[PDB]
Amino acid sequence: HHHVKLSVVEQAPVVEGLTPAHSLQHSIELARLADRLGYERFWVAEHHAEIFNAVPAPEILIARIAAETSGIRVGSGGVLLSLYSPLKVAEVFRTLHALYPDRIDLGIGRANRVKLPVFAALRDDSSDDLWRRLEQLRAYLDPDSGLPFTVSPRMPGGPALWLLGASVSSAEAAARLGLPYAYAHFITPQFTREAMDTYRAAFVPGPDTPSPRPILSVVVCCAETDAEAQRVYATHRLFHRRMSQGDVRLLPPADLAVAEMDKPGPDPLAEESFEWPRYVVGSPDRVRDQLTKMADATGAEELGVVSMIHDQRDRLRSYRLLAEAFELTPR
Amino acid sequence: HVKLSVVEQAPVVEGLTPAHSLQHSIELARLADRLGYERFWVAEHHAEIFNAVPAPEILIARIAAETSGIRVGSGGVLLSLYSPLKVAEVFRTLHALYPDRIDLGIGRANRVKLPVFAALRDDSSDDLWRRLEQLRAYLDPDSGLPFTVSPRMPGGPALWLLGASVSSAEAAARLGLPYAYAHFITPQFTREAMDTYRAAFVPGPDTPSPRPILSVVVCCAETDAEAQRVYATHRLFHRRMSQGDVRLLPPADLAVAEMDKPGPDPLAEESFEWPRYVVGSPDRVRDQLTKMADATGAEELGVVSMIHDQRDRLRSYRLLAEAFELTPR
Ligand code: NA
Ligand code: NA
Ligand code: NA
Ligand code: NA
Ligand code: NA
Ligand code: NA
Ligand code: NA
Ligand code: NA
Ligand code: NA
Ligand code: NA
Ligand code: NA
Ligand code: NA
Ligand code: NA
Repeated sequence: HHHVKLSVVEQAPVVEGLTPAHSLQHSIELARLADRLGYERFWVAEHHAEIFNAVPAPEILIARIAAETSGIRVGSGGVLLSLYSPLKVAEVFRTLHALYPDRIDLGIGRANRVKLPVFAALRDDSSDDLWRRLEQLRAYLDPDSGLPFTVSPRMPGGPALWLLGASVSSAEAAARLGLPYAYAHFITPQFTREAMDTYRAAFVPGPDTPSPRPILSVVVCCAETDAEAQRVYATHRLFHRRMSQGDVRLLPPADLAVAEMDKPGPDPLAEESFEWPRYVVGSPDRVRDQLTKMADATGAEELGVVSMIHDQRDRLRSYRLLAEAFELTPR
Repeated sequence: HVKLSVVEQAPVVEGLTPAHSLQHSIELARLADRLGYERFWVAEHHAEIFNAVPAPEILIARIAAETSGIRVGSGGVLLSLYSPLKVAEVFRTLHALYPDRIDLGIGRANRVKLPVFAALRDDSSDDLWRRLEQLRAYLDPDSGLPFTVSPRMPGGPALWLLGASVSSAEAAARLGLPYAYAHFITPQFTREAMDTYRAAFVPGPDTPSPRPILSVVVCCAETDAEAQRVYATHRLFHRRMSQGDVRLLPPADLAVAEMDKPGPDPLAEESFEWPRYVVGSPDRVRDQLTKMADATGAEELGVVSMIHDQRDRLRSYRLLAEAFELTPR
């Protein structure tokens, strides 16, 4: 059957015992695996001033990862366009497109979760402002738009524009603008169904996009058995306990996390409830079944698979097992 | 001998496309790495059909993966256009991928066209130096900022100031920065600028002594006659620009024919102590460049080229490495 396709969204977490440089190397390794296994695209997220995420400049990792891979699309998931000149962004992604013809995604995301002093420093001198910037970007990417100057480097075609959101409002905007849309279920699981319904219902065809193109971004923690999956997931659980207490540290090791979560204390992930779990955990069959329900309900063509896994060996396993569960054709 | 480096603006040449230019950059960087060039810098040029790279950071990210010994960096990022924090993050990310191999050369945006500049800015000579001090502070994780500059790793990219004025040389001296002077841009002040940099130098972080580079255009071929043929491209490019004729770099043989006809020859109509562009056989170019390096105290020559044909271009850089006795890697 036409299973849902799988893609990777990489925020490059920094894990206890390692450094941001390890995170970057691990991103490359994951991208090469994802390329070989038949994932559709590999996106790199933008995070600023967080010790636990290694990539504030996705465009730099994109430039590298596209050179290390052949078939997978590579791009941003997403560039925080509110922080930048739309012309600068257009130039950067045109340069990527000129290096990696027709392989580059320009996913654009909201800067609403950037800390205020950091935001102010990145700006160096709003809801609707982003959508305006997004129109400006689309215009800079159209070489016939009648601007008084050229957007270098000019080549036929261009990067594929995507809007990333975690709100019903973003889904309305993506619909209005006729953009492909990726919804972060793992960020706002209370509105996933409504957002994806709204995107599809309100969709107005845009330039290269005659029909809705929905992706669902999900955190998945998959291992051979439910018990092993729960062990790998403990890292994430403890990261949430710790963050709820203002304890900001690198992703903790699984075995340590298992021990901690067996003790009394906050468990924000256990204490909340949505239609679908915020983070999807289990054996290959269990995660496949859960994710397929979610994809059917939302009309998602692909799942953008995010992970918060301490150990690279566990992480690569998760993605390998998922490819097999979704019957991906290798490259 | 003086050391040699490459400064790459990625010209777009008649018959080809910007994508060719980028590929040809990579090819040159691999050759330069093998031949023993010290660093490979990528320049930033906006809204010019004849230069392919508005975002040097993207080509740097690729070229550093394609090479192993040569330093790789910007020559230069137009810092007046950007948040110094964003620039710091971008180059910290490069440093995290390519530890201790990255140069962050910073250049002036005074030659960016005004509507383009306005669009890049999205909303003074001294503003740049202020940004430069902000950038240096963001690159110092002990500077007492209320937040961290990701990704944190030991050390950082090497800051360079690129200039084409005596005032830039004064600023570099004042700030204790390594300095690269664009002789090919402002040949009237090369001697004074390089003298001033050295005389006024105040030691800075990690820079106890002046570290001068001279950036030069070179067009080298096996014989003076072949060099002149390759150089005709550049000559014609200048004739055309003086007439408002903006096109890709022309082919050498066509250019030779055109320059034999009456018409503007801006390069012939000017005169400096040293030629704006250095042209000739290996021996001729070596001798000329060595005089210039001796006079300016340059440790290294940043070699720029405006050559139409990639095989002519690679040849120029191969001949130069041999003439300067570079040790291959
Ligand atoms: Na990673
Ligand atoms: Na960060
Ligand atoms: Na960015
Ligand atoms: Na944004
Ligand atoms: Na593309
Ligand atoms: Na991830
Ligand atoms: Na992970
Ligand atoms: Na080139
Ligand atoms: Na340009
Ligand atoms: Na730049
Ligand atoms: Na500047
Ligand atoms: Na050059
Ligand atoms: Na050239």
